[PDB]
Amino acid sequence: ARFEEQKLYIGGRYVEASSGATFETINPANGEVLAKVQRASREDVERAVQSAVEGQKVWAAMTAMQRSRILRRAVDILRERNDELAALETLDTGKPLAETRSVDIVTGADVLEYYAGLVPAIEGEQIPLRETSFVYTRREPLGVVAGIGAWNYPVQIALWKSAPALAAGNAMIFKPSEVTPLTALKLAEIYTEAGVPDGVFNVLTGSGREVGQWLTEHPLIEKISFTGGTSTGKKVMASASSSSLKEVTMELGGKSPLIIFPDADLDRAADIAVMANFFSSGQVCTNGTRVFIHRSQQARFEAKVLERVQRIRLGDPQDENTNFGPLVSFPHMESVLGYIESGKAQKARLLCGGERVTDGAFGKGAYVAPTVFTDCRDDMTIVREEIFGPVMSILVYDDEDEAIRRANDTEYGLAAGVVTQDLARAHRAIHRLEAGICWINTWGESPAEMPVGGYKQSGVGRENGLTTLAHYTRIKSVQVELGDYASVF
Amino acid sequence: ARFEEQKLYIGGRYVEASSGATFETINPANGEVLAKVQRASREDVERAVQSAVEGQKVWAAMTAMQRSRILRRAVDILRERNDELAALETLDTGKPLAETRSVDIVTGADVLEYYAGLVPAIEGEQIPLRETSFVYTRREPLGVVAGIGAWNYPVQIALWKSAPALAAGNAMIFKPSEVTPLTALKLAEIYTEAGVPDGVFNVLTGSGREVGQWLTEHPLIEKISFTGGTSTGKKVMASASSSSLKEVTMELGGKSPLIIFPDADLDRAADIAVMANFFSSGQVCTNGTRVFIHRSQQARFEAKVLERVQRIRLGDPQDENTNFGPLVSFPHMESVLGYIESGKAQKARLLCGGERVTDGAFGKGAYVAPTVFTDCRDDMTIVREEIFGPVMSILVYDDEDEAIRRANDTEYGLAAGVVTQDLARAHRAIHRLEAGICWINTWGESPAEMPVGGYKQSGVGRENGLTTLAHYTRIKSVQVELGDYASVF
Amino acid sequence: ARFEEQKLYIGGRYVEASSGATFETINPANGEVLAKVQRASREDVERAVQSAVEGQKVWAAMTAMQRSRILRRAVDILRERNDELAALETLDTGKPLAETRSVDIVTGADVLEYYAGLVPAIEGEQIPLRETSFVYTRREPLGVVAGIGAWNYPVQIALWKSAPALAAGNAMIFKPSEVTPLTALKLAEIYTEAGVPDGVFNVLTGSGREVGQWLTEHPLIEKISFTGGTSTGKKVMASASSSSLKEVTMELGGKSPLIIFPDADLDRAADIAVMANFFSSGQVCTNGTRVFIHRSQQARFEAKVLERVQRIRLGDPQDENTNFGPLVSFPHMESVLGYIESGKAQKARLLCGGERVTDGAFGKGAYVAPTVFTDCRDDMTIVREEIFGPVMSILVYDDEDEAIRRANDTEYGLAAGVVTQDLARAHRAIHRLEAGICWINTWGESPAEMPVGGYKQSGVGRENGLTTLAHYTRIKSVQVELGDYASVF
Amino acid sequence: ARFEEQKLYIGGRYVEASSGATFETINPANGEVLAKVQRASREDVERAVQSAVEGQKVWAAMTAMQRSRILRRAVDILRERNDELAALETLDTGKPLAETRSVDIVTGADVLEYYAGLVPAIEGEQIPLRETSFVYTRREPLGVVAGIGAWNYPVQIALWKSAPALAAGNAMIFKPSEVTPLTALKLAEIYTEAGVPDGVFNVLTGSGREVGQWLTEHPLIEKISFTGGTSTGKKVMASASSSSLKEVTMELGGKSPLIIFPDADLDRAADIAVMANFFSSGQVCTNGTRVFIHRSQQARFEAKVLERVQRIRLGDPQDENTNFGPLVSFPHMESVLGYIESGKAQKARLLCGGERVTDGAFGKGAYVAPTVFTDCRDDMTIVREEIFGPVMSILVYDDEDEAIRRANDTEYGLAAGVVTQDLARAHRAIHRLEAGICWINTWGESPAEMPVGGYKQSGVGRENGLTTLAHYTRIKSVQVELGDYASVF
Ligand SMILES: [Rb+]
Ligand SMILES: [Rb+]
Ligand SMILES: [Rb+]
Ligand SMILES: [Rb+]
Ligand SMILES: [Rb+]
Ligand SMILES: [Rb+]
Ligand SMILES: [Rb+]
Ligand SMILES: [Rb+]
Repeated sequence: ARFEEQKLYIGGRYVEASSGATFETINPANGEVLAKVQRASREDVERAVQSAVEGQKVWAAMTAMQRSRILRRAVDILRERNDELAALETLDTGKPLAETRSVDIVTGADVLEYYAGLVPAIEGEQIPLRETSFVYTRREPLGVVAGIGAWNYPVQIALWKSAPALAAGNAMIFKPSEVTPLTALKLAEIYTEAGVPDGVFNVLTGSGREVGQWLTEHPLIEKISFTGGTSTGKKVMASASSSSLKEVTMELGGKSPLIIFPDADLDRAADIAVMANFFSSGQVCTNGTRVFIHRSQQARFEAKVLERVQRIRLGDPQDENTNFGPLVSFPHMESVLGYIESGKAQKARLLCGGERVTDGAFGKGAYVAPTVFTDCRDDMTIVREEIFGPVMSILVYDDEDEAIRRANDTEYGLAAGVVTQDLARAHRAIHRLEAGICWINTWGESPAEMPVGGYKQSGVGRENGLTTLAHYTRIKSVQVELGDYASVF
Repeated sequence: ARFEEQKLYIGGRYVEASSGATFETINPANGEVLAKVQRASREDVERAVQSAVEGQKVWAAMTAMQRSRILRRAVDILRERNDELAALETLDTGKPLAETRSVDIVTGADVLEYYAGLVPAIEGEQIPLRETSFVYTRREPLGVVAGIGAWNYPVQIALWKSAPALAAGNAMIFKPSEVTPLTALKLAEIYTEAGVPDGVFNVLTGSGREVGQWLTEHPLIEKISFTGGTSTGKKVMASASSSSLKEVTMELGGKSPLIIFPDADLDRAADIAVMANFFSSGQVCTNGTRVFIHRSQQARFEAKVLERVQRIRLGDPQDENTNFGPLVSFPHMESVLGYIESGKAQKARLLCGGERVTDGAFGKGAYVAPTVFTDCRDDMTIVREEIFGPVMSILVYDDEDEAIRRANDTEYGLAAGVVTQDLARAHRAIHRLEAGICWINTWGESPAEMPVGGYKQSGVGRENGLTTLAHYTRIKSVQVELGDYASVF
Repeated sequence: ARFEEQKLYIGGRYVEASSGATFETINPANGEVLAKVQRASREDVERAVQSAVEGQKVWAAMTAMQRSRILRRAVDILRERNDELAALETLDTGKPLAETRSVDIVTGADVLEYYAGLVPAIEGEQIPLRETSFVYTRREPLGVVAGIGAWNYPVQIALWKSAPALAAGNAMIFKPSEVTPLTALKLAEIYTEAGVPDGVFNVLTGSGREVGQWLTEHPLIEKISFTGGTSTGKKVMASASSSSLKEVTMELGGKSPLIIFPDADLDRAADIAVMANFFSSGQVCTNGTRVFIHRSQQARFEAKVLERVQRIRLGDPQDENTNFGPLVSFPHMESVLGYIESGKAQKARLLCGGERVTDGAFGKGAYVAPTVFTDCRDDMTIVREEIFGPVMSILVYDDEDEAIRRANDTEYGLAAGVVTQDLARAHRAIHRLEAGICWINTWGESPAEMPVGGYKQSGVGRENGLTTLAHYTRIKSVQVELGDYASVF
Repeated sequence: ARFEEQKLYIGGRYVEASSGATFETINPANGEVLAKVQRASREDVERAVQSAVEGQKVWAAMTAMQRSRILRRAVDILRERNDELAALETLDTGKPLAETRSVDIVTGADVLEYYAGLVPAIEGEQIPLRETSFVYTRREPLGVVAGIGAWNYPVQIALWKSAPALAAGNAMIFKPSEVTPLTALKLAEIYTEAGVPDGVFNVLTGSGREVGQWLTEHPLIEKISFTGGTSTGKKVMASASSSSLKEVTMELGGKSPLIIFPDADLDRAADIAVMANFFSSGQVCTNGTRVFIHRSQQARFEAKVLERVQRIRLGDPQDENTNFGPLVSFPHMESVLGYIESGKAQKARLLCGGERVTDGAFGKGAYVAPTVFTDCRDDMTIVREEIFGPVMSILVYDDEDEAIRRANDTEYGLAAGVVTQDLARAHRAIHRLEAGICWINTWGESPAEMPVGGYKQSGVGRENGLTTLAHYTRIKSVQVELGDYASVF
């Protein structure tokens, strides 16, 4: 009811989907129907693919610096529209407006800006072989890539995916999460408004098992970039391979550990833990959900942790004093509660939370209290499985080598962090943790220069950093022979 | 048979597989049984994995310069044993002895030598963020990788895969093709003799559908490197994704084009055409099986090709005077012969060859004469599909933009080549070809410095060159915060 | 004087110089006094050096993306004032308004734009040594750099020198040529309006023997970048080295060769030659002043050269129809005419020009007719020495290996060019030429990505390209030891 | 003397110097004349340069892997003859035999081993411009470069200079120190024996004042690498530049600071201090001659240092237990004795040594006892200036930022080191120290992977690391124009 019927975006104009069916998107703070959104058919994906192939031809035909200037124009618009877009992100995801105004559009435009200035620097190699022959390589675009986004950081994930694709000369077909489609459509307007060729950034909406699947199966799409669940990511990746042998980037979940060593400043460690567990209402791909505290500091540490949680300002995501909103949708809230119920059932001593917040207007919303369990064993479900909700698990260890072994005893490897004041230990311990994103005495910072990605089953490939731009290009090796040819026939 | 029963290689020695199964490997030139080879069981795969996990711990713990010395010592051994192994490769694949003595072991040891000197150079980045924080990356080994090799260049493929894998600090479990398992076991002997830690290169032999599959499903293996056909490569990758989300390198087949431009010296163009079609008896993934001649030179070019083909010395691969051996096996010959029937049947003009050679002692072997088809259209099966046998398809074009457009009208993209004398055309045309390996006035050369891999459905990832060594490491980003930690809680 | 009396630029403002002396800058088109320019004192050098140290500390303190934005605003400002700044560049140099509106500020700002997006890309190395120790490198700013500019491309040289200097986090003290000081002062205004901290770009004006000398001898300045004559550059470098061991970059002169091979299209060969000899009225270091034509084509080539010269529109640099201005000054004119007189004296067959244009209103200016000599020997003065004027020398060669040999036979190595239609010849020939900037079938184009500098006595170090930005930082190696320290004492 | 007349090594042979003069080299341990050494005349430098011109052409004409193998065999020869050369190094330098078998030849072949394996990794860039034009760079040898070595590490310095020089494809003319010429001549044999082309590594011996000067002035030499004192390095750099505008690498002196922070293990801080002052009898450019100890720890630290100094087993370098030899010559000894006598005069509280050892057989040698001064102010001569001897200066500081400010306050900047167990302190402190080699909780280890060189007046350029290999090539930029040429005339 709140917004006009959202249509598909193909070729710089809005288009009509050829399906006749729609789905709704819902405000989690109250339950509003935000908009009826059209779902794409197999015919609409085929249209976006054809629109992207021809649009990419124009984008790639430009100079490195033209694309650089156009993308930089898109940065300028994103900054001028920060407040407008940040509010729209809060309507759809339920994230505090204090967070979306400073983080989502801010750091999403940050990465677009970083690559925008690196486009002219994309280069190939040159190797001499002998007086008569040398090889040189080219870095050409892949062509049409497609990105599938998650719902916790809709606008940023779109930028973190599309920024390097466009910097490298590709067109991207973006499918926003079925939960949060509004914001990605506004980014398509902005890319077109900045001068990006028609077709280079199309947006397809609809159910994940259908339109997302069809994008991954398509014979002309050259790469799939996916953010989401590890379990879903496997089904996605196997499909992208078996269909046409596409290159893939996977940013999946993780049960990331945070080790607090004895010489750590406990006040800093408690600030770290709560930031790593309860920011965005605990709905971050890289949250440090397994906090390893040394037995000797266990009691003092929970004292500091409960003190922070109790002053967490939960409330309406539209209110500026709110730093803790609802969960993304009523279905997801229920599973987070199921895990919370599972932690109680296996006798993991609750400390706070464990309730759905219902008093006053919070019954109209999908509110879950900041929840911390303690005295957890390694075999409990809340220690083994990714909850993707505001649930901190405090584990107790005895030796340094035990905490590193346990941090590693997970099928996940997205993030890890140590907190310590010793030079030797900080570096020695971070080297032993099997994770791609490692923090020392901090948590949650991802600058655009720093490649971020998962070990093991938390991901394949990387995002951000220099390395990521390279993986949106293909190496072509050209050997130039200047001398005579030796045939054995 | 000709050799003792080849056992499994795990932990620095030969071991007995516990499976109870064996298989024969056959010389295609005469039909003699070369050896009985043991097949790995699921327990043996587990044993090799446990050996690699442990052996990799030792290897990564050495200093980069010690590993470099160890790999270089193996190079000296490979040069010491060139003629021995080349002979072994000729019994196992049937390739002429003039080829295996100069190509298979030489260029395999060429690549190992290259990476042997690059180990001390593997480095990570360091990025300043602010006076109070910096990030640095580590290039950690993936751990235990697995390689699955093809049968056309057994020892060469094993070397191109194990060299960067071992140079990066990994342990690799190698599965040679069930067709040609002998040479890879000698490679395990050589690495151990040079000082490689026990377990860093184990070799399991056996079926692709069982032991090869069990490897790609294994949870403790971190990457799969595969060489073979595209239809098989899709299933292999889908298995590695769906199982544990492994990293992959795919070296698949292709129907690579060779465009001969009107200004080409047709004598060089004809030597290039045959070298790209009949070396290794047409069993090279990167063979340029679609030859583009301009109509004005078609007649004279066919003359030049036909004159050269008639000289080809088909005969016993044990004779050093033979330059054209049998195919790898009789089943494969039936398939290559099946395609020839399609070219005769689809009204394509057979120019020479086109039959199986049975004259004299050649009936005991899998011999197909070099076959040239001409007046081929794009709708014919022999133009659209990888034959992997000595079959040349000569296509006629009228202008440049047709020939480049047609060369690209394929789902394959492994190699391509132009033959021309004009500076502007050579560079302009080769830029427009959709292939990862481009040759100008030459063919089939892959220097170790030059990354090689396929576009489109011809591959994922690269081999050789600096970039490949990078893709046997994973990036870990460590952000060190030295200043204060902020918190919204 | 046309303009108000020009002061020094130190600390974000114009200040009064403590010398008591001034000098005039003169319009070469008519003889008009453009401005009185202040001469810098020793106290003024000491004053600007203290300001650059204070400014660099502020500048290095910003985040890389802050520096990137500031520089990008200066790029946008420079695009807005292109025609205005181009007008000022034409009064000061006498170069046509058709050139300065197209080349001078355009390609100077191009380099600033290139480097502006690369600041977040400056990174250091990280090398693990063993589990117990690792090394990382930093790319720290050099500190306070100093630039001494030439007068042929006043505003462009300032940008090409200051763009990498500031992008790397350094402060620069720039001394423009005493002949062309006007534009350097406007750029200091532009950097300040764009947000550059006070002191990061100061401007000192005056004679090289005084102010330029004091800058190269000052102990707190860490690097000197000088563009100018080879004879002068040697004294500058010896002075900067002997004084405090500053690192240096030299862009010096050249007698650059242009080899036309027999199979070249002479129409392009003649178009290249005139552009390489008469652009900017012949006053470019990278001019092709030795043109090698094959004996067979000499007659045809001179004809094509004469035909092109005869349509050169010499005239008032303020006329847009003018594409060939006067020389930069009357003293320099006597020099260019002295060389012409020496070549007439040495029996070179003057083909056209060779005298000063004095007809009508051209008498007020230092106009020299485009001069081409032919039938030249290698020992003549016009062939051996750098003229820096509109004088083309046509030498006749007989085969390829001789022309490469003669072209290399010089103490210079700045630029060289071949013109040919053959793939093999172009690359083989350009590989044997001892010059740092090599063009094939073109001339005089310098993209920002391409490192440009001289071999031999034509220069030290490079400008533009990635490599230059690296050489405006100094490497610091930090080894962190995490284990025990062993001592033999 | 003990050995026959040592001659010049030019063009693969020992040759007769055309000078008629000779000079002697003396064992500092006893005073025996080791050899009569010939001085090169001006005519011999021309012979060695012309030999190097021809020798390099053969060397650069080889493939990267051929050159790599030749250098790699030379490493092997050096490894076998390590203990032989270590014996020769002790006669000439007087350095303990416990040092020369472990450090001098080991770490010299270490760097040669590093670069020998990096030759195929030398690559250039390729940058596209438009469909019709691209730029590529080549990294070509400089040609004939020349090295001047210091006398403290004769074999090590010769290797660290020639290893990257040859790996890049250059020929070197090396002039050993007039003090220590012996080992440099045996290195020339070893290169030739490994297969180095004749002339690629020549050795001229003789006066610091004459032959070294004649090399830096020679017009066909393209680079000078000098290791030695800053006073001479300034004259060296000035002369090589003013003559023919050569590039230089300078490894000059330093008064390197060692900051011991309050939270440090004093025992490790003392092990570092003595090693950083007394290895090689204190004659290393990177010696930590300014030790900064905090006021509170001064007493305990002085004790731990003196406890260690008192057990230094000084003695005859031909002994296996001698770990402290004489100084390199009787002239150098008196200079070191001179600095001590002045430090006594400036009222610095001597702690130990302070005298020349003459008791018993040590009177025949140039033995100087390990000397430590304490309670030092910055005014003193022993604190500002390069002693190059076993003289440790202990400065007392009060708070952290002051010690950083004082340690930085020198015209030198080769090395610096902090000893602390705090993450933030260690890294923040090392970031503000202005030296090219920074050590944390260690000292004096210099791997081949880590570029080493000085800030400020301690050097120009780097040695070791990849970057050093890069700076023995010159970049040539090649722009290929495939489209039309646009001429404005
Ligand atoms: Rb929603
Ligand atoms: Rb993975
Ligand atoms: Rb076989
Ligand atoms: Rb692919
Ligand atoms: Rb002027
Ligand atoms: Rb030079
Ligand atoms: Rb000596
Ligand atoms: Rb310096």
